[PDB]
Amino acid sequence: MVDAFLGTWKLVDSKNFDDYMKSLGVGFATRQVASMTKPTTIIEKNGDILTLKTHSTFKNTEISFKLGVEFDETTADDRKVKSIVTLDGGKLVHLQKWDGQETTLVRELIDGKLILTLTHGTAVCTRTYEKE
Ligand SMILES: COc1ccc2c(c1)c(CC(=O)O)c(C)n2C(=O)c1ccc(Cl)cc1
Repeated sequence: MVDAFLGTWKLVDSKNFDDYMKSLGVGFATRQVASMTKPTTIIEKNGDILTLKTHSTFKNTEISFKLGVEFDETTADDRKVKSIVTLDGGKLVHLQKWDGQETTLVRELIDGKLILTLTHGTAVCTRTYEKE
């Protein structure tokens, strides 16, 4: 169920996040800081409204959305995008669109870990979170 995503998660592993951030035009100083951060992700629901918070020493974010209903988003890196989050093959798929560009933030559960795959063009980052 979507319910298995709910709770508090902490970053334990990251692969190619710098490449993903470069692909979005994030500056080197921000990449440095964001590269050494181990955020906490909190996923909550109220009926069919899901809230996803990420907290770190660098930045806090929060979005709320209904699955399958588009929303306007200002991203952590300050892009203004058109977004939708759906459930697809048991994965939470967040698609962001802006200026004819796209990025996906895909979350899936494997062996009790939450795996976040970030794709922007060629750049693919994988980040693993464990349950708190
Ligand atoms: C579209 O995708 C993004 C954007 C920003 C992100 C992340 C993923 C993740 C990935 C995650 O949630 O693990 C973290 C940690 N971000 C930051 O905090 C962040 C904030 C501001 C800037 Cl400028 C750059 C990075």
